Amino acid sequence: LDPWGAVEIKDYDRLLRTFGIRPFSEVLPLLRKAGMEPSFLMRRGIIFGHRDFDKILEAKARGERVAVLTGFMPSGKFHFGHKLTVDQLIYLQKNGFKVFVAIADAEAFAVRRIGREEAVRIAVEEYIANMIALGLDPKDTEFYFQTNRGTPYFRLIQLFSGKVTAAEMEAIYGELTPAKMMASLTQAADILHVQLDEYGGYRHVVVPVGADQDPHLRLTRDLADRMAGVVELERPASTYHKLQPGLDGRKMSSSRPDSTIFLTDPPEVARNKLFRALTGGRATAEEQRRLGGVPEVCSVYHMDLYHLMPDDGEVKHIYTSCRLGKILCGECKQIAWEKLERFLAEHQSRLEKAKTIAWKLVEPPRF
Amino acid sequence: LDPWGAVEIKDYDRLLRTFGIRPFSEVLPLLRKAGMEPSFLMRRGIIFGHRDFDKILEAKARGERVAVLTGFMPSGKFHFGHKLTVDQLIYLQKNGFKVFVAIADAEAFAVRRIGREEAVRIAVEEYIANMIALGLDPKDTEFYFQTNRGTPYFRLIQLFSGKVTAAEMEAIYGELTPAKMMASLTQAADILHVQLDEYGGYRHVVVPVGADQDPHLRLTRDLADRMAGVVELERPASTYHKLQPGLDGRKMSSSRPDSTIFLTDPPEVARNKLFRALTGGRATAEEQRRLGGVPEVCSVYHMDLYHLMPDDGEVKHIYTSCRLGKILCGECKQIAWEKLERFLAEHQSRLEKAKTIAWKLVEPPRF
Ligand code: SF4
Ligand code: SF4
Repeated sequence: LDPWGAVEIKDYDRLLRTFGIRPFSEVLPLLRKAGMEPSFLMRRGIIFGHRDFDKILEAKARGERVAVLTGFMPSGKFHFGHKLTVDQLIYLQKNGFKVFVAIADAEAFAVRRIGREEAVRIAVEEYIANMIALGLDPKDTEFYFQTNRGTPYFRLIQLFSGKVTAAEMEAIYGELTPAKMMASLTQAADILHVQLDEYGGYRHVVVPVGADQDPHLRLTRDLADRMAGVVELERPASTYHKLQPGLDGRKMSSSRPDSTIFLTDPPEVARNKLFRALTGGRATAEEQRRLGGVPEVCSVYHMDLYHLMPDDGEVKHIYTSCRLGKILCGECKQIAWEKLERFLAEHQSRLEKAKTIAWKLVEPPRF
Repeated sequence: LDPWGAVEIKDYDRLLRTFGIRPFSEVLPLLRKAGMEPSFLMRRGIIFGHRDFDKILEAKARGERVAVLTGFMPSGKFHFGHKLTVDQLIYLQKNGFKVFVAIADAEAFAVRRIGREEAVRIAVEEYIANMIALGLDPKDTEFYFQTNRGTPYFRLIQLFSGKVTAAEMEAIYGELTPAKMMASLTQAADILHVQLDEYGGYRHVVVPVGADQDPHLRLTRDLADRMAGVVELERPASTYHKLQPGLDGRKMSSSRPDSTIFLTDPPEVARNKLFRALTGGRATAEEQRRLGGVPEVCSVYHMDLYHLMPDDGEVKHIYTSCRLGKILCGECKQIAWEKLERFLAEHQSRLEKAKTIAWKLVEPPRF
């Protein structure tokens, strides 16, 4: 009777301990002392790990302003993979964190060959505007473009290039083009620059990521240590989330549009994508009733768990019912659909106004 | 009877034509139309080549403001190798060019492992202050640090990283560390950024260099062409000088201090370095009188030709006399010494005041 899936995380939390990644539960008491209750993603163990988030919460409890930072590639449409990250920002923002959102338009240009005008458009109208419509505060959130962030941020990138080898970078990202080399240093600057006085002096910063992104984060923490004597930087903290599988059971992508719901999908389009999702269902109505289903492998159940059913009781009932033989996939899908239809409609009603607001929250680069 | 050494330059001007480098003499008529008389380095064929300097002079003649740009590595002491470059800047500055001088402090840090505080010190008190004492105008010269030059300059570096391959860079500089990769893009930005409106909009820029520096300049001209559609850049022009050999007949270096006169050398120290220089002299006083000497291989004669004797007649007389058997190396050295002693004394009398002025011509970077 395992709705949260504790046994799926004990298996590799052993291996991640090698990199100093800890179970998230060890910060519960610090989370309390900081006056914070866990979010539902924390309760459900979707946020399963942390490194140094205790130090962040210690700073926060003695009254220091603390920050969270993440970046977005302005390519393709905003989807529920992206929403999971923003939802973790909004939680932290409501609990007092300064939020920084980097737009990776330099990487978009140099690595992905995305045009300047288009990167900027997509960043504002697809990324920033969807983030605002989700509930990220337009006033207090600091959005910026990698190509328009200013001298002190770029000076770190210049000085970092002396503190890492080609082999170190190769180990993380593969073949080392000038563009991928630049992107790797710029991403470390995205994390660390908020610690400079020019950007507000936020020494304690947490970055929410998947495990698969830890190698770059470790190179960033090395860069902080290697800058000692030049500029004093703290190693960034991190929280670790399990990635939501796409509706096909493969990785969630704007590329493979059928297995990702976009936040801008019209209701008929989203419903059909949802109804086509892979489930843990069985041969037939008949066989499902005797044995029940397998929520552990069902992308509908993961949509409920990660997004559509914040209420623990309600998503437990789905799990129980499916595991007891009480529910078929057709009805389970329409239940998830009704939650999604309401979410999309309220979100989309906010989006045209968010887009207007968005063009005023940033200075686009001149070229 | 060849004082200028025309036959030493016809030999490889053939090979450099492969790269579109032309004899400098082809710009003489443009130089006239621009209201300019050749400098002595041009007359002597020490400036032997150009690429696209005609386009610069065409812009200048129709009244456009034109620019020259070069960079200096703030490492070690300022020597007569550096003076040859500044002398070409001063000539162009007196003929109306805007001069830009880049300090390579990012490269100094990341590639050469030179500390921040020391790079900055050396740049101001050893490089900028010696340039001012030489006659570079403190008001109209634009000096800057790579690490403090601002957003639009750094954006080029970020966008350039998408337009060059690892193999292209490898071909120019060897093993491709993150630092050497960064330095190569930053050096192209040093040349091209002056064309942006933010730095004055100087589309027509000339860079004075040795032939050995042309591979990087060609990659810079490729980067200009490859940016079409993103930001419109003109291919930079260049003039080409023969390098002055050190007093030992090897390359002139702060590393091998005996074969370079530093502008700050006290008179006794410079005199001795000069008196130890390799000459084209012979076994003995006796054998020199019959045959004469060999100025073509004499580092004393090259000091006269590149610096100490601007007057064509006077340096011709040295050549003639040595080639006629009329002069021994001891007297030739003391003649060159008297010119150098006067030059050093007037230069050094200007230097303490130049250092004061220098700290006001730049904003040093904060870290
Ligand atoms: S009944 Fe629901 S949770 Fe169970 S396998 Fe089907 S879609 Fe998934
Ligand atoms: S006489 Fe002068 S120019 Fe001739 S070889 Fe000696 S030092 Fe050189």
